[PDB]
Amino acid sequence: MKSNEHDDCQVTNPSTGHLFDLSSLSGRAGFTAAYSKSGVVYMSICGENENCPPGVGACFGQTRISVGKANKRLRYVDQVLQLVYKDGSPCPSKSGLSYKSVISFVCRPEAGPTNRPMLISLDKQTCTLFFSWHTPLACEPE
Repeated sequence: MKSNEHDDCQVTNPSTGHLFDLSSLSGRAGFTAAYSKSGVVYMSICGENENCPPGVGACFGQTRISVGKANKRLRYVDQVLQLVYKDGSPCPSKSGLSYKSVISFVCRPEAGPTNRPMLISLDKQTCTLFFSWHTPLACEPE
Protein backbone atom coordinates (compact mmCIF):
# COMPACT_ATOMS: atom_id res chain seq x y z
CA MET A 1 0.00 0.00 0.00
CA LYS A 2 2.95 2.34 0.63
CA SER A 3 4.69 2.13 -2.71
CA ASN A 4 2.48 1.20 -5.60
CA GLU A 5 4.04 3.13 -8.51
CA HIS A 6 6.23 0.16 -9.51
CA ASP A 7 3.82 -2.50 -8.41
CA ASP A 8 0.50 -1.68 -9.89
CA CYS A 9 -0.76 1.25 -11.86
CA GLN A 10 -2.26 2.96 -8.87
CA VAL A 11 -1.21 5.81 -6.63
CA THR A 12 -1.99 6.22 -2.99
CA ASN A 13 -2.22 9.66 -1.45
CA PRO A 14 -1.69 8.85 2.30
CA SER A 15 -2.68 12.38 3.23
CA THR A 16 -6.29 11.82 2.19
CA GLY A 17 -6.41 8.01 1.74
CA HIS A 18 -7.16 8.38 -1.92
CA LEU A 19 -6.16 5.67 -4.32
CA PHE A 20 -5.86 6.53 -7.99
CA ASP A 21 -6.60 3.78 -10.51
CA LEU A 22 -4.82 3.70 -13.75
CA SER A 23 -4.64 -0.08 -13.65
CA SER A 24 -8.10 -0.59 -15.18
CA LEU A 25 -6.68 1.36 -18.12
CA SER A 26 -4.90 -1.84 -19.26
CA GLY A 27 -6.02 -3.03 -22.67
CA ARG A 28 -5.22 -5.04 -25.74
CA ALA A 29 -5.24 -2.18 -28.18
CA GLY A 30 -4.42 0.37 -25.56
CA PHE A 31 -4.48 4.00 -26.45
CA THR A 32 -3.45 4.99 -29.91
CA ALA A 33 -1.75 8.16 -31.06
CA ALA A 34 -2.09 8.92 -34.73
CA TYR A 35 1.09 10.55 -35.75
CA SER A 36 2.75 11.69 -39.06
CA LYS A 37 5.09 9.71 -41.46
CA SER A 38 6.71 8.20 -38.35
CA GLY A 39 3.42 6.36 -37.79
CA VAL A 40 0.67 5.65 -35.36
CA VAL A 41 1.72 4.56 -31.86
CA TYR A 42 0.03 2.05 -29.59
CA MET A 43 0.39 2.71 -25.93
CA SER A 44 -0.31 0.69 -22.89
CA ILE A 45 -1.01 2.95 -19.92
CA CYS A 46 -0.54 -0.11 -17.78
CA GLY A 47 0.84 -3.60 -18.29
CA GLU A 48 2.29 -4.25 -21.71
CA ASN A 49 1.54 -3.04 -25.17
CA GLU A 50 0.17 -5.40 -27.70
CA ASN A 51 0.17 -5.24 -31.58
CA CYS A 52 3.89 -5.34 -31.20
CA PRO A 53 6.08 -7.95 -29.35
CA PRO A 54 4.24 -8.08 -25.93
CA GLY A 55 6.40 -6.48 -23.32
CA VAL A 56 6.87 -3.10 -24.89
CA GLY A 57 4.97 -0.17 -23.40
CA ALA A 58 4.89 2.12 -26.38
CA CYS A 59 5.38 1.06 -29.95
CA PHE A 60 4.44 2.20 -33.45
CA GLY A 61 1.99 -0.53 -34.27
CA GLN A 62 2.15 -0.23 -37.98
CA THR A 63 5.89 -1.06 -38.08
CA ARG A 64 6.21 -2.64 -34.61
CA ILE A 65 9.15 -0.53 -33.61
CA SER A 66 9.54 -0.41 -29.85
CA VAL A 67 10.05 3.00 -28.26
CA GLY A 68 9.76 1.93 -24.71
CA LYS A 69 9.73 -1.36 -22.87
CA ALA A 70 6.92 -2.10 -20.48
CA ASN A 71 8.23 -1.11 -17.15
CA LYS A 72 5.38 -0.13 -14.94
CA ARG A 73 6.91 2.91 -13.54
CA LEU A 74 4.68 5.83 -12.87
CA ARG A 75 5.50 9.09 -11.18
CA TYR A 76 3.42 11.11 -8.76
CA VAL A 77 4.88 14.53 -7.96
CA ASP A 78 3.41 18.12 -7.68
CA GLN A 79 -0.08 16.70 -8.41
CA VAL A 80 0.95 15.71 -11.90
CA LEU A 81 1.11 12.09 -12.88
CA GLN A 82 3.58 10.65 -15.30
CA LEU A 83 4.55 7.23 -16.55
CA VAL A 84 7.66 6.29 -18.47
CA TYR A 85 8.61 3.53 -20.89
CA LYS A 86 12.27 3.68 -21.67
CA ASP A 87 14.90 1.72 -23.60
CA GLY A 88 12.81 0.56 -26.51
CA SER A 89 14.90 0.95 -29.60
CA PRO A 90 18.59 2.02 -29.64
CA CYS A 91 18.90 5.54 -30.90
CA PRO A 92 21.83 6.33 -33.20
CA SER A 93 20.98 10.02 -33.35
CA LYS A 94 22.99 11.83 -30.66
CA SER A 95 24.47 9.61 -27.99
CA GLY A 96 24.17 5.87 -27.73
CA LEU A 97 20.93 6.12 -25.86
CA SER A 98 17.59 4.50 -26.48
CA TYR A 99 14.28 6.04 -27.43
CA LYS A 100 12.05 6.50 -24.58
CA SER A 101 8.45 7.52 -24.28
CA VAL A 102 7.28 9.73 -21.42
CA ILE A 103 3.60 10.25 -20.84
CA SER A 104 2.65 13.22 -18.83
CA PHE A 105 -0.76 12.85 -17.30
CA VAL A 106 -2.00 16.31 -16.70
CA CYS A 107 -4.68 16.19 -14.12
CA ARG A 108 -7.29 18.22 -15.81
CA PRO A 109 -11.07 17.54 -15.98
CA GLU A 110 -11.11 18.51 -19.66
CA ALA A 111 -11.62 15.00 -21.07
CA GLY A 112 -12.87 11.60 -20.10
CA PRO A 113 -11.44 8.02 -20.17
CA THR A 114 -12.09 7.69 -23.93
CA ASN A 115 -9.50 10.47 -24.48
CA ARG A 116 -5.87 9.54 -24.88
CA PRO A 117 -2.21 10.67 -24.52
CA MET A 118 -1.31 12.42 -27.73
CA LEU A 119 2.17 13.29 -28.83
CA ILE A 120 2.79 16.96 -28.10
CA SER A 121 6.51 17.01 -28.79
CA LEU A 122 9.29 14.70 -29.75
CA ASP A 123 12.88 15.45 -28.95
CA LYS A 124 14.70 13.54 -31.61
CA GLN A 125 18.07 14.52 -30.21
CA THR A 126 17.55 12.94 -26.83
CA CYS A 127 15.35 10.43 -28.68
CA THR A 128 12.53 11.13 -26.30
CA LEU A 129 8.83 11.20 -27.11
CA PHE A 130 6.59 13.35 -24.93
CA PHE A 131 2.98 12.34 -24.72
CA SER A 132 0.35 14.13 -22.72
CA TRP A 133 -3.04 13.06 -21.51
CA HIS A 134 -5.15 15.71 -19.85
CA THR A 135 -7.27 13.54 -17.64
CA PRO A 136 -9.14 13.79 -14.31
CA LEU A 137 -8.40 10.09 -13.93
CA ALA A 138 -4.87 11.12 -13.13
CA CYS A 139 -6.07 13.33 -10.29
CA GLU A 140 -9.67 13.00 -9.24
CA PRO A 141 -11.21 16.30 -7.98
CA GLU A 142 -12.80 15.33 -4.70
